[PDB]
Amino acid sequence: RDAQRMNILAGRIIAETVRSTLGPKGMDKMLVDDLGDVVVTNDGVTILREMSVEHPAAKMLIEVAKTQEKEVGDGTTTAVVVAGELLRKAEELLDQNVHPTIVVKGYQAAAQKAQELLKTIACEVGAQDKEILTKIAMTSITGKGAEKAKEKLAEIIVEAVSAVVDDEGKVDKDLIKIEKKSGASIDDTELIKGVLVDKERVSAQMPKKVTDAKIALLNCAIEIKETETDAEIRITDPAKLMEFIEQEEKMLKDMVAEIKASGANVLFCQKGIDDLAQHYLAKEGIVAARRVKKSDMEKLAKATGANVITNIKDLSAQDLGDAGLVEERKISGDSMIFVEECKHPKAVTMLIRGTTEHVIEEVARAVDDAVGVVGCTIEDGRIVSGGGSTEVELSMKLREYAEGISGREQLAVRAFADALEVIPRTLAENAGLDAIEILVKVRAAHASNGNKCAGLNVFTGAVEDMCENGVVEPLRVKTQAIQSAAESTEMLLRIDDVIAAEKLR
Repeated sequence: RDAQRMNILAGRIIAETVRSTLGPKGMDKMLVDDLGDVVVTNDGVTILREMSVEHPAAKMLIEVAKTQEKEVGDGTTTAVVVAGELLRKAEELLDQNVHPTIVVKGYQAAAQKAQELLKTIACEVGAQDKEILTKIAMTSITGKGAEKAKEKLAEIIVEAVSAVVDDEGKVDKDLIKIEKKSGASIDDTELIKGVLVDKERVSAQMPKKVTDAKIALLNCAIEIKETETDAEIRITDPAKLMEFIEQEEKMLKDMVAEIKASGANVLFCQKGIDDLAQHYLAKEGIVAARRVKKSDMEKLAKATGANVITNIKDLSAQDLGDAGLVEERKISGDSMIFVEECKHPKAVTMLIRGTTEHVIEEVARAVDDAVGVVGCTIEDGRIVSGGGSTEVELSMKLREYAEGISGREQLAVRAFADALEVIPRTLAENAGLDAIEILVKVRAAHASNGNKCAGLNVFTGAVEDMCENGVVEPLRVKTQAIQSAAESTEMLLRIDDVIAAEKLR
C-alpha cells in the first residue's frame, strides 16, 4: 500500500547484518550459498560484494559504498549504520503529517553546517614532530593486532615513514616493500645504508666477498640479433657442429676482460654467462651477479648516484657508478652484502626475522599496513578524535544551532544529531556494557570547557583521553563519511512511489 515503507525497511535489514561488525572486536556472520564454499570474513565491503539482495531498491544504498571504498577503504561501514538510524526516525515523524520534502530539507542543511564544525574540532599535527608522530605509531600497532612488541616494532616504523617523506611532504605506498626470512627473534630488523635486490644468482662460483668495490649496471641481453627485413634460415652443412662450441665461448673471454679493464669490481646483468668465464672472475676478484628485476635497476642509480647503462657491448671507465656502504654480515650461514637506506630510496626493503613462519606472516602484513594508515596523515596533516569520540561532540553543537531555525523543519535537524549516537552504542553493546549507563558520563566531560579528545576505551572500559591512549584516524574518512551518507540516504527518500514500467531494457 505505502510501498515506501518496504523500501526503507529493506535498508534496515542490510544494516543489522553489518551493525555488530563495527570496531576492532566483532563477531562475523557467514552466508554460505547452496554451492558449499564456506568462507568467513570480518571486513565490511567483502560481505556486500557477495550477498543476494531481495528488492532492487537496496542496490542504490550499496553502490554509494563501493565508490567510497576505492578512495579510502576504511570508514565505509560507518555510513551504513547511520543510514539505518536516520531512516527509522523518519517513521516517527511521518506519522505527524510531515511531508518528505520537509525532512530532506533538514539533512541537506545540517550536513552543510557540519562541514564548518570538524575543521575546528580537528587537531593540527605536523609531518615532522617526533613527539606527536611516535604517539600515532602506537595507535596503529594496537588496532591491527600485535601488542607482543609494540615498543620495538613501533620505533622502527617511525624512522621509516618519516625518512622516506619527500621534500614537499607527500609519500606513496609503492616506495615500501616487505620481505620474509627465518631467524631467532623479531628484534633483528634494522637498517644500514645501501640497496637490496630481490633475486640471487643461480650459481656458486663467482666471488662471495670483496671489501671496497664499485657497482656496475647492465641491462643488455645476449640473444642472437634479428634483422628487420624478413628472412629464412636454411642449413645444408652438417659439418658445422663442433665449431660454435669453442668459437662462441671465446667471444665472452675478451668481453669480460674489458669489464675489468674499465674498473668494475661488481656487476649485475640479466642473461646468463658461460661457466669458463665464471672461473676467471674468482681469480680476478670480481664479485659479479646476474638475474635482476627491471624495477631494481632503477633504484641502484637513484640512491647511490650510479650511472645506469643499457648496452653491454660498450663499457668505458666513465660508466662506473659508486657504492654506498659495504659491510659484512652473516645471514644464517652465507655472508652477502645486504644493506638498505631510507634518506632517498625508491623501493626500500625490510628484512623481517622470526623463529617460525607463523609469526612472520602476521607482522609482515602489519608493516605494510602501518604505512597506509599513517601515509594519509603525512599528506593531509589533519586528524580527529576517532572511535566514536568525534560524534558525541557534534550532538551538542547541532542542538544549539537548531534553535535558530524556526518552523516545522527543526524536528529533522534534531533527529540528525541524535542519529549520530549509534556509533558509540554499537561499540558498547559488543563489550557487554550498558550504553544507557555509560553514555551519560561521556557527555558530562563535554559539558562546558572540557577536553575535546575524550572517549570510551574498549580495552580498559572507562572514560579516558583518545590522543593519550591511541585512537586516531584521518580527516577525509569522517568528513566524507557524513557527506556520503547525506547524499546517499536522500536518494531513498525522494522516491515518490514505485512504478510498473514495462520493458525496462
